[PDB]
Amino acid sequence: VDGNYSVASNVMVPMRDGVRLAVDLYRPDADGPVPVLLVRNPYDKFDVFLWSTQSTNWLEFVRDGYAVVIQDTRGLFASEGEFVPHVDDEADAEDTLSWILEQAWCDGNVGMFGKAYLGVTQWQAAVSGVGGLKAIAPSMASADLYRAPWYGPGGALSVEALLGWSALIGRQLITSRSDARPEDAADFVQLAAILNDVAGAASVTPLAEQPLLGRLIPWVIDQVVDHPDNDESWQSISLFERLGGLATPALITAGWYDGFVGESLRTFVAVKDNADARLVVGPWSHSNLTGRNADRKFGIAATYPIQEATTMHKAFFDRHLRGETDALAGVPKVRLFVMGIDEWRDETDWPLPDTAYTPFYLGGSGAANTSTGGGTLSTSISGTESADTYLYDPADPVPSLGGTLLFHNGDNGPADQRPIHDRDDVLCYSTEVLTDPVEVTGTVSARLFVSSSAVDTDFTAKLVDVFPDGRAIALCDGIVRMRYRETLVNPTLIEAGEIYEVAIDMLATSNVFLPGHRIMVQVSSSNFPKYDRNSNTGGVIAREQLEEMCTAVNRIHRGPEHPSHIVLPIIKR
Repeated sequence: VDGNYSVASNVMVPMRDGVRLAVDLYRPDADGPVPVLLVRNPYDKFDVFLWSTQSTNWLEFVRDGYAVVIQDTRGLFASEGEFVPHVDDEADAEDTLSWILEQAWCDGNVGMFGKAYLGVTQWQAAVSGVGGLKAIAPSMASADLYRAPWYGPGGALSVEALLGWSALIGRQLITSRSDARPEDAADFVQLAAILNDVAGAASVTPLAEQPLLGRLIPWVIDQVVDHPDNDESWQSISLFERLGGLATPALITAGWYDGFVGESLRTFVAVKDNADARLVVGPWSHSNLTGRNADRKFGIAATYPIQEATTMHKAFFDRHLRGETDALAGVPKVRLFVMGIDEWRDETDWPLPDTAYTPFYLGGSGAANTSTGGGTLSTSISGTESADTYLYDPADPVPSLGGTLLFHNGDNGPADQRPIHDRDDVLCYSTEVLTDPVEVTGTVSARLFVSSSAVDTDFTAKLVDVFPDGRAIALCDGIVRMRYRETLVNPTLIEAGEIYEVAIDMLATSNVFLPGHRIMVQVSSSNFPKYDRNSNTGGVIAREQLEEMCTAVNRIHRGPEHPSHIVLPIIKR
């Protein structure tokens, strides 16, 4: 009977080391083997409602004749073994694919889908070399775990991401326990207190002392906090350098305010030349896919389009797992939600073909401190040599507000920035009010001439759309930790007072700045707890006490010989 299926629970799958991983089998009521879709899930294979609304109506796949396998990853819930994030998923996925391909009901075609960690596990599957894996669909995910979500291209720790995710893993473990432990009730309450105040949890110094999280999941310290350089421990789990050698079609989703967005987009660039890659980017954050935010509404068309996504995934799997050569007819290569005009729009490529990477130079009379300063942005080089100066005090960092926050207030990506506009350490530069629209769609970076009183510090850059009513809406932002200014791998300190030209990777966006709006950039030296705060000492930041940290006098240089600017991907149509 087409449309009908059965579900077998806790089928145990043996890995190479003898440890057995538990799976659930959703198999169509049909004769002969079928194509198979695999989901590798650390959040309980039984709990399908937890994530499915953020992905696909995948029971449609089963009703249409796909088998679907959902697996507890190693050491979690019904699976045997010990859980350590990332380190076992390459080998475990390879063995799981091998097992599936051996099964009577598998016709030799396997795909995958899923979001975030369930997207990462697909890149880890794809590097295995198993020919039966015909396509993946990693949503809002990453193939380089240092660059997202634990650190980033600027070499700062994503501390709210780390502590928030670790606290949810901890609550998961406690809830899933066989026999409740005497300390379970108190631990569970303490993990909730972290999640109710992530910035406060991130404020304890030394950062590396995590009595609760370090006990429940030692990897928090042993791997992430203790390895601030993009060293061999990170490279061991990175998939990115191997993506270029793959020929695996990938249906890649991203969100402009999602923590993974930079790495999601880079996976598309890395695989598009060697197989059929597809890109969908909506205006979502990791936990807010509704299109509605406190001070910014994108319209109901911006809500994560689960039905259209289900249709697109099925067409994708029909093409690559069923060999239906016309199944993707009419489907665009790239589909972006273009903010400002707040409309979905199809494109032929990412980056967009006719992107004009355009410098907008920092300028202005007087000091650019606060939003009532004199800071300007212009496509012409500034005529007079100037500099803006501020005190960065680690005890008083610029609070994170929107952006790509994950767990600390991670449901308000396009946040109004006015609550921090009067801070003296927030330098503001903006264009005149626009009379014609300016579209900025692509990757975004800044190039700043900076100096510091300290031997290490951070610099941040944030792109903002200023609305006529005064809302200053965050778009994309980035950070550079100065010791990593040239390499994330082999950091060196800087000389106090010397001027450096540094790049700040500000991820990506798609926004039409409409007439009556302004383009604005904020520059500072902190963005906390989105990123941990630089101690301004050159020390091992995560091991320092707040008392041991220093303030830094930091300076942006701007003018003819120091043409600090933001590089905007200008689209003109």
